[PDB]
Amino acid sequence: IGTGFPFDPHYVEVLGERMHYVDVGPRDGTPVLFLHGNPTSSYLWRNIIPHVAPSHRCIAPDLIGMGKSDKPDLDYFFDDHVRYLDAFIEALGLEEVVLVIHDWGSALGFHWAKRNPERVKGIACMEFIRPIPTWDEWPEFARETFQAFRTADVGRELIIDQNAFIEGALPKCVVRPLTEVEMDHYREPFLKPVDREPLWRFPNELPIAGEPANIVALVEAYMNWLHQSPVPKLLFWGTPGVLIPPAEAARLAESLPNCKTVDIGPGLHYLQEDNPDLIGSEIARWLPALHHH
Ligand SMILES: [Cl-]
Repeated sequence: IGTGFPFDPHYVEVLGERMHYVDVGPRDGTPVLFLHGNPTSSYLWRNIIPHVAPSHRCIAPDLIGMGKSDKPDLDYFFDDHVRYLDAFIEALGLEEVVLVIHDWGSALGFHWAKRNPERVKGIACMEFIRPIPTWDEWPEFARETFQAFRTADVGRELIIDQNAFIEGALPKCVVRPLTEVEMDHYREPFLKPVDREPLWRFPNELPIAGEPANIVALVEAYMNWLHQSPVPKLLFWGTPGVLIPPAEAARLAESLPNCKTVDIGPGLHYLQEDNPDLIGSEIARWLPALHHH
């Protein structure tokens, strides 16, 4: 599994701030927009993009405050990310897209799709955010960790002062061991502790046990949309998974229209780090039949 990031930097000025993005592939078709989550960046897609780029443009932004993007001193609520990504997409003049989404990138992507359904030709998703209505529906192994993350004292100590999301949660949610070169790519945006604000606000935004109410309602709305949308869907899942365990992936295969599921084998949350070649090759194989209108 490759550790390098052989992608030239692109930047666009959005809402006073620069966002970095990968942009490769032909420009005369429907682009594939790759959206990472917490605490990652476009680096997460580095071994998936090469499968798709031969046939399609690949656009992979770094969310504001993350990756190589600028670091405004925001609260980094979900709504901040929505504003920046909405503006990013318009700045690039994107019309129709295919989405490839993960974690908070999936909340952003599904929220954008709900609001722009005529512009989404397909959604490839994995380990995505839906409401977690009670703490018992959160995976046991990660429950006391995320309960501690979601506090103003201990959560800030762990995530901001001690970098626990990068040094702890990220590698704990990859089955194979991450190498130190890979870890240094993930560490680089966050070398200075104060810059870790988005890494703390994100778990505090997760729709768990009814809280925060605004996000629970938003996420319920895009999931209602998704369950009734004919849009083609491609859902990758692993065992045991984290947000989408095997039995829930199977339920989604049945409850989501025009949904193809792909078993990637062992996986927790960052499935792209356990089996990027199957994810990339299956996305590439799925794109052509989405073209026709
Ligand atoms: Cl999170």
